[PDB]
Formats: sequence, C-alpha cells, structure tokens
Amino acid sequence: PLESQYQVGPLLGSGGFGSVYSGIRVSDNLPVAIKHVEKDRISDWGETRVPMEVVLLKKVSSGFSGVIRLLDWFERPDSFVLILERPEPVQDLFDFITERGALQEELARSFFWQVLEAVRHCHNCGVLHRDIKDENILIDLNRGELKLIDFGSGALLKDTVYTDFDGTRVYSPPEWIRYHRYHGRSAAVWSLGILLYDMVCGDIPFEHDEEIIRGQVFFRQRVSSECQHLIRWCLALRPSDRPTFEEIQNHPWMQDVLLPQETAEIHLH
Ligand SMILES: Nc1ncnc2c1ncn2[C@@H]1O[C@H](CO)[C@@H](O)[C@H]1O
Repeated sequence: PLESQYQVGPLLGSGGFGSVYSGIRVSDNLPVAIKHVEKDRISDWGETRVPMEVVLLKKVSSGFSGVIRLLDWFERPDSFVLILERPEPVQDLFDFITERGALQEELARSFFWQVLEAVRHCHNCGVLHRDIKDENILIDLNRGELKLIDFGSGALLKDTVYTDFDGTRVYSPPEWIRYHRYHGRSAAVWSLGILLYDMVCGDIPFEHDEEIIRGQVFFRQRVSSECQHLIRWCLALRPSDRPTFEEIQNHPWMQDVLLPQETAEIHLH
C-alpha cells in the first residue's frame, strides 16, 4: 500500500516518460521521486510481467551512484508507480546549460567523465540506456555528482543489431537515420559525442537528418583542438570508426579530471 509509506508532494515534471512527483518516505523522511506510468502507454515488458524500465533499473540499482536508483515499485489497476531516489538540490544538465551557456572544458571534462563511468556501469550490468542526453542527466549541485535518469527507452544490452529506436532523433546515429539499424555500444558512443558537443558549445551540433548523415561538425564556440578531436572521433560516420569507452577515457582531453566535490566547489557552489 504505497499510499502510506510515502507522502506525495508537488509535480516535478512530466512528458514522454510519465508524471513525476516529489515525495518523502515516512520512515526516515528520505526525499524520493514518485513516477507514474500508464500501462496503455508502454510497449516493452520483461520479468512477473513488469515494464522494461523496471527490469532495467533493477539490474542497475545497487551501489554505484552514477544512476538514479530504483528504491521500490508498485503495480496498480492501470499503471505502475516507481519510487526513485531524489537528490537535493538538483538541476538537470539541460536547464544548467540553458542558464549558464557553454561550459568551461574543465567542468565539461568532469561531467563527461562521470557520464562515461555511469554508462560503463549500465553496460557492465547488461543495460543500454539508448537515450543519453542533457535532459536525462541530473546534477547534484552539492556533491558535484551526475546521475542518469529515465531508462524508459532502454533495452537489455545485446551484441546483435537493434531495429527499433524511440529515443531522441537529434541524438540518433547516421546508421539509424539511413538503415533503421544500429549496434548498442557504437550508437551509445555517438550520442556521447552529441552530448559532449552540447556541453562545450551550449547546443547540439545537428538539427536535420541531412546534417546527421553528412557528419561535418562545425564549432560555433571556441573549443580546444583535443576536445574537437574527441568529439569528431565519437561522431565518426562509420560505426566501427568510433572510439570504445576505454579509448575515450584514455583520450588526451580526458586526463586530469576533477573529483566530484572539487567540481562542486569550483563550479557549482
Ligand atoms: N529521480 C529523480 N530525482 C529527482 N528529480 C527527478 C528524477 N527523475 C526526474 N526528475 C525531474 O524531472 C525532470 C524531467 O526531466 C528532471 O529534469 C528532474 O528535474
């Protein structure tokens, strides 16, 4: 009877993922997030038959704080209720970039690095997010830690080809736009490339399908040669020409990353 262990609060947000309410867990007054999803609105299920999002979060919710952990969940007549952690204060990368504009490379380095550790975490756990982007990245302003959210478009990690994709088009790779097919790890790397550009330029690089398939990336902001190189590498047109997570984390631009707390005092506090 979820309607007792938690006390609902204001509506944090809503959209193509459901409706999320701020809440508190009467038992330790733990700040939580309560997400509602209508059964009629989901297409992927796994296992009892629960929405894929729950299966994904469960395999990924133990320990490492790179992803928002799923604390619990309940089933209702026509929907599922998810109890997620809720850091405070917090701000998603989209709003953060929208307010501060392009990020200094030291900050983008720390942020990108943490996203990479989080993505490696999910992959290691057999989960592919499929919708990595600013909006799905939460920033814990006080600890300087980022956390991944909304695995609603995710899928179990597999080595074979994918033929479905309901993520964010502007963050989709050329192979999806042209052949309606892609592979997990390399598609993920491509979106990682869009994200990085978004961070240091303050906006995504491609708007139209033609631009995505063209691959030419123009910089509207001043960014180091090393950063431009990593970005271009992640955005290689041919999937196999993209770097592996290891190659990204070993890239020259990725060295000397700040620690989360250091990031918070220098850039967030
Ligand atoms: N687990 C969560 N904890 C805190 N806030 C969240 C969580 N999931 C979604 N949100 C809020 O809802 C918005 C929807 O993208 C996010 O920007 C964030 O503000």
